[PDB]
This record gives sequence, C-alpha cells and structure tokens, in this order.
Amino acid sequence: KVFGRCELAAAMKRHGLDNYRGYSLGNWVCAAKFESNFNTQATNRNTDGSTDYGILQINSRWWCNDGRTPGSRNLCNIPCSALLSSDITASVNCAKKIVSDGNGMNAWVAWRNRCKGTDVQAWIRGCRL
Repeated sequence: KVFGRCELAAAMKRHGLDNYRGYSLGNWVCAAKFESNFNTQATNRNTDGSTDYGILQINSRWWCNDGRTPGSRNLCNIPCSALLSSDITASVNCAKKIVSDGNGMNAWVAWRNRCKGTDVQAWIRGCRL
C-alpha cells in the first residue's frame, strides 16, 4: 500500500509515534517519505547481505527474520514480511524499539541525511490530526 502524506501521519499518530521519545510526528513522516516513499512494500538489499523492509526500511541483520541473513538477530521477534503489510502496526512497534536504542532516529540514514535539522513540521501541515 502506498500511503498519502496525511493518511500516514494520522495512522502513525494513532499508533503513538507523535512525540515518541521526543520526536515529533513530522520526523516520522519525513523518514518514511525518504526511506520508502510511503510504500509499505518497499525492499532494498544491502551489500552485507541483509535487506531493509517496509515503510521505515527496517533491517534484517538485527530486527526481523527473513531466513537469509546469516547470524543475524530478530530483536523485534517477527518475520520481515510482516513489515510489508498495509497495516503499519508491526512496523511501528518495531520502530519504537529501534528508536529507544541509544542512537535514536539516527538509526535511519534517510532521516539523518534528509530530515534532521530541516523544517520537519512541513510534513504534517495541512493535515487533519
């Protein structure tokens, strides 16, 4: 499923991401935009053999199991395919564990290089929330 900007903002807010660990909703929508372009089915393979899944491009080396990333962990305890669902619940729950880790949203390269230090609120303006 390809979410609309405001549609995603509303779904993320309902799932408790607004101000989660101090990150305003605009940060999460901005990250999703540049990580997957709001597409829940986005997948990208990395040189180390791991793969990123979903709207927030969660990596299989540490967070989910895809059965083809040798000696990787499954910290979110879920098959990576669950992260491609049109229901963002699994992605959100896992993202919450990721951002609670010492490095926060810097864990997402797209956020660090394209959202951090920008006017992230612009991502939710005009939306009914």
